[PDB]
Amino acid sequence: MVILGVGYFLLGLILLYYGSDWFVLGSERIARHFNVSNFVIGATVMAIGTSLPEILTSAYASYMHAPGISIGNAIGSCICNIGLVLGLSAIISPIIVDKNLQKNILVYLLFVIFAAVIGIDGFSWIDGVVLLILFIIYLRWTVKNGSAEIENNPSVVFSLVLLIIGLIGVLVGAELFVDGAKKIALALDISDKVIGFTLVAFGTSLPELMVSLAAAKRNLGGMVLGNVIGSNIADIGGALAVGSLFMHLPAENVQMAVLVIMSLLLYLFAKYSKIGRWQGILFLALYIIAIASLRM
Ligand SMILES: CCCCCCCCCCCCCCC
Ligand SMILES: [Cl-]
Ligand SMILES: [Cl-]
Ligand code: NA
Ligand code: NA
Ligand code: NA
Ligand SMILES: [Sr+2]
Repeated sequence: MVILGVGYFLLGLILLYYGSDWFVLGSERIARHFNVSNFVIGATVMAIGTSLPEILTSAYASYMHAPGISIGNAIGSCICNIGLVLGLSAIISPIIVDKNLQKNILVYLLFVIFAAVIGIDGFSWIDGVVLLILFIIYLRWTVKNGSAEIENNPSVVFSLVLLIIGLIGVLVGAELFVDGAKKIALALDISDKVIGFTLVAFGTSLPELMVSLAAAKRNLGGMVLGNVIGSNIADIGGALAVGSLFMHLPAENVQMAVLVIMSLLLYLFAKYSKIGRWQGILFLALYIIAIASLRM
């Protein structure tokens, strides 16, 4: 079963690599079909589609009476998306944010701060209902300001096929990757549960990572930023929220503070500067410091 672990691992990588490119390409075409910006398609369809692991993991964990894992998943993924995911992408393809998208990032920051404040004492099921609703409002507000009201085609059909098959590719690939790695570690008897549930946020962050990198290579910085901003909101208003429904989630004040600081930096760079190499390097530096000092 060490061989079936290597098999899953490698093929999971292959599915993640090509699958992410198809998802990116299919999303880019869809955005042009619905006359919406790449940021919008990244903030909605791509963000939610790639946060399906987080939502399912947080829901399942809290249902299995592990609310620590549930919120850990969620917040940990947000920190990962800014520090690691956006950090790598910014360096690859620097982003100059237009004033319109700056408003969106400011709203994001407000949402994050609000989540941190109401979460000081933990997250009740009521907290989850509120966040989930703001999640919904955010999506509709984002789509409205990023769409243009104007107008069964083989260009449209091929676009949806690319996106859906691509999405299946990154979700399955990320699962095979995690499966394969864990069954390699079990056959080698180097299995570690504490390390395992430390990487829970990363395994679920695999789709965001590969998808953003794919978009970064094609200079789709708006799509990248949309995917990051939307995934975080999807992780909080979706994964965290659903987790709180099954069970009260314990306070993660240190992690929330880290996320707030990163989110604040993200807004400030977007408004007064750019999200380029040195902003990207800083994000990675902070992320590395984070995974070196935060409790496992
Ligand atoms: C396409 C040209 C890319 C040049 C990339 C330079 C990247 C420097 C990354 C430094 C990361 C530091 C992380 C903390 C040690
Ligand atoms: Cl727990
Ligand atoms: Cl773009
Ligand atoms: Na996501
Ligand atoms: Na994810
Ligand atoms: Na994640
Ligand atoms: Sr609370």
